[PDB]
Amino acid sequence: DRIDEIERAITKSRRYQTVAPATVRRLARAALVAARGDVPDAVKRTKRGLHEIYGAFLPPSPPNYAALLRHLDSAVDAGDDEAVRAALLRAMSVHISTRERLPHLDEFYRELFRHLPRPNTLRDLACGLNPLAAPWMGLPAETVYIASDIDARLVGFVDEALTRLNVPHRTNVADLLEDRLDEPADVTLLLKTLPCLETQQRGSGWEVIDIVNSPNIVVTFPTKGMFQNYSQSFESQARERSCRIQRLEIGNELIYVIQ
Ligand SMILES: C[S@@+](CC[C@H](N)C(=O)[O-])C[C@H]1O[C@@H](n2cnc3c(N)ncnc32)[C@H](O)[C@@H]1O
Repeated sequence: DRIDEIERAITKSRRYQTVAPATVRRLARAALVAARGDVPDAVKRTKRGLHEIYGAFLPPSPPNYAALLRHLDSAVDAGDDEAVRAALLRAMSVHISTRERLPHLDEFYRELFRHLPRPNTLRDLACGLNPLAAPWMGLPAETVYIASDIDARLVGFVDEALTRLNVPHRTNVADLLEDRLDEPADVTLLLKTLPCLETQQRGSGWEVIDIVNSPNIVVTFPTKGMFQNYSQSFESQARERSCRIQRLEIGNELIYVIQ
């Protein structure tokens, strides 16, 4: 009853109107217990929690996805590869995380796929605007891109972008802490995701790595003593499980390829 109330307020006329209901409800429940039953404060907690796991990386108000697509259409409808790339870089820049990787985008994916097999299916979890890269990924023509995140509009825009790029795909609104990860997929990307999962649920990071049905997994961490912190814990945790891993560092991103 009080959860629906919190949800209604979270239909945030601002930053959170389209966040996955599964996510709002999970955060709202814990917020209510933490708030001693007080809805207003529970609403505050939920919002602050949403900002930490999602809002912090996006604009104060919904991105102008219509303009971004417009520009993409112009490039594609003109058959100009340069314009398409430009329109994709501009779009990705709206999301803080993808923005951080753009300065080393080509190097990042060129190197990454040298340590991965040719994928039949690529899964991108907590994807953000990363799927807009890919023309940079040199994927086999038939590869199906499966992308998911916690906001319907963001994911919807990713779907439209992939459609314009003629990339076989399937997009969903999924919360890594609840939704299933049993679908088969050759490679799964978990770029700059673990730190956020840890903040929401201790130990969930490696739990996801453990259950995700993929023999190849990429886990990255942002480095901008951040490198120190992330590399030390992940590696000790990997060595504890005897996970075969290969480490790389491109741009401000620590990279681990898990087989
Ligand atoms: C630091 S970003 C990285 C985004 C993208 N993978 C990239 O590297 O360019 C974090 C993303 O994780 C996502 N996220 C946070 N919590 C999530 C959850 N519980 N389930 C799925 N995605 C989540 C957010 O929506 C946010 O886009």
